[PDB]
Amino acid sequence: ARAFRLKSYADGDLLRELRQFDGAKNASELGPRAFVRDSHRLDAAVEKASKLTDPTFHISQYQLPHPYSFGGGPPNPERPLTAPLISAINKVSQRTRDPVGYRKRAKESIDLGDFTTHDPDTLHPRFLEYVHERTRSVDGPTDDAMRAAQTVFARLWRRKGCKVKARSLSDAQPDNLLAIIKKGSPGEYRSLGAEDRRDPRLIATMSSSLLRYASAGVQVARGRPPPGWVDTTTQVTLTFGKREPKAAKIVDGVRQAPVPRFIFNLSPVNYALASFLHYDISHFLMDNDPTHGPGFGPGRGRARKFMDLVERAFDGRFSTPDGARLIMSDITKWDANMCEALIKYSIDLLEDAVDKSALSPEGLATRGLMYRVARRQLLEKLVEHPAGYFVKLYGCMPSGSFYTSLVNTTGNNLLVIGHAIARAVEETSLTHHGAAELLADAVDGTLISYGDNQLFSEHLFSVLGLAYDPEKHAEFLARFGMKLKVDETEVTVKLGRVRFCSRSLVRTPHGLLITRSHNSLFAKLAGRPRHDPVVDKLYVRAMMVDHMGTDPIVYAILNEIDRSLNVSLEAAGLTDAAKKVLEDTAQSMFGNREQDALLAVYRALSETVIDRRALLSLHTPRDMHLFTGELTPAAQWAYECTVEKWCQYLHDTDQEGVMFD
Repeated sequence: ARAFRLKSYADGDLLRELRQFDGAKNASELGPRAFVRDSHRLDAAVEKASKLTDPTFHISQYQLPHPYSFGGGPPNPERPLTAPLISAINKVSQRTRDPVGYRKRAKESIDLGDFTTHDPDTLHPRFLEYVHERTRSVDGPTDDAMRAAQTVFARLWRRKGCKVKARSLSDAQPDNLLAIIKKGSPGEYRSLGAEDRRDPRLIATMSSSLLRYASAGVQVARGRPPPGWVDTTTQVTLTFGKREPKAAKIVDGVRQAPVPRFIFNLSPVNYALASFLHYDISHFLMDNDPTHGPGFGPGRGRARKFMDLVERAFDGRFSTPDGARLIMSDITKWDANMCEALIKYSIDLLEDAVDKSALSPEGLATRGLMYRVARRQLLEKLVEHPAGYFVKLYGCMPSGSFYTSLVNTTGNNLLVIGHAIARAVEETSLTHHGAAELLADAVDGTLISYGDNQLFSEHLFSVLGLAYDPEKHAEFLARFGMKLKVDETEVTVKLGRVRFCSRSLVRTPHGLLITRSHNSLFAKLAGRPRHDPVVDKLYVRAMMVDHMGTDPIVYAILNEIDRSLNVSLEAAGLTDAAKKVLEDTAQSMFGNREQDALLAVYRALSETVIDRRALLSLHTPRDMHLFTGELTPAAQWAYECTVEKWCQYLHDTDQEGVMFD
């Protein structure tokens, strides 16, 4: 495809120039669920950016003769699991403490549970959240505290033994590339006939798109100019809108169906540039950085960093020993309001961690050009809006980039260390260096973020002689274009309201135990659409694994649903829907969606019954077999726990907060 330039420059002129191109098909699609172009999906967003002095979004002057976008539509109306769910709730609820209150609280989740799918006609209103004012930089004192915070994490990573080195171009040959690549969507190369990132023909294109930087770098070390493409090469991103269970909202008396969350599909060429540069720093933070959420998993010991934080702040008690509180930041539309200012701090910090020091003059120069492009493509993306036309987007962080967890996590962490350095400087006699020194000792074990998901102990602000102010905190993130909902930012001292990534922790007599709200289940089961009754049986069993049989109410409920689906999971076929269920469970429990993990999960779920003892064996730390034989002393306590002793215990220990919300 060769692009053509349009006449105008203003978004309102460019909009009207686009109506003449409407009705075009994707051309890789026949039927009614195909894609058509509709410039009117832009109307709302163009209008919103008229009133902005620096909008995040511009219509691109270059357009293609056919869209690349895919069509689609709504999902199965049928919700075959909520019938057994309400029935089984009725049976189990009787055994709880308040059986009519349990039923009331469940109907809220069950009645508001839906499912979202890719459909460009449902998707375009989501893009309006990404249309706001840009924030290319911040003011004096903010930048001071922010760079002060980068040196907090500079020190943390070195103390946690960062020894990360830049790869050589050796590792860009096809077979060495295969190492750092992971099974994903092949982007705009799905039109040449590909379906994964690990196609042997794609791995070629990726390997070329990395070596091409060598010529340039050689040039740049002869004091010559690099090629022009180093400053221009832009790749096309595609938009999607994810298939996930998402909840309806009852705004003003109507059941507003859920607006699909936004997905990007970065060219595998961008994926290789990111992987080559920042894979080794990601998988270092994953393994050794107490504040790096990503890689978090509910079971098999993959929740170490969540529990460390909590067992440091609670020292065996059900409420903190000091007054010191826990903070759980609710930031609205993180992915849409991730600005340029913060993306810059986060990815620059991540590139520092890499040791360039073993690099040739040509090699240094070459990595320099790779990083220049990667940084640029991180700050300004060429996206095909679900109208079918191309759009310039200046810096957001939607899911589907290699960087989405890496950069959003590093960003939320810099925000709170940055906010706290900025308070310390203005409110006490601490210097910038003075505060950054105290926090580098403090933050090991008192902060953890997984994108917008954030949990930290007030001990952070204590070693500065301050108390956490959710009001001064929202002001700081105001400086970056982020809205901290002070009403929903949970501050507490009660173990039962401490929550990271939807998971709670309940102190049993012999140890801590991970768990999940009852809402989440009842809304996911209420939203699951009709699949082959086998794949739906697998779903219930994937849920059962998710909850690691901690709650005997949840196990009782799920066991009923499971039994009500009278099919045989034995020798079930790897349909595509069944492989989806296995892949997800193998990501949360193993970390890899690899074969020998998919098999471990397949063998586990395709047994005649899944008993609570097995599920509780997910608690006991590992590192194939999903389940083991040994229960932790705390798991074994929960095994001997009935629905009635559970409801008693949570009531006596003031831990009923783990059951709802």
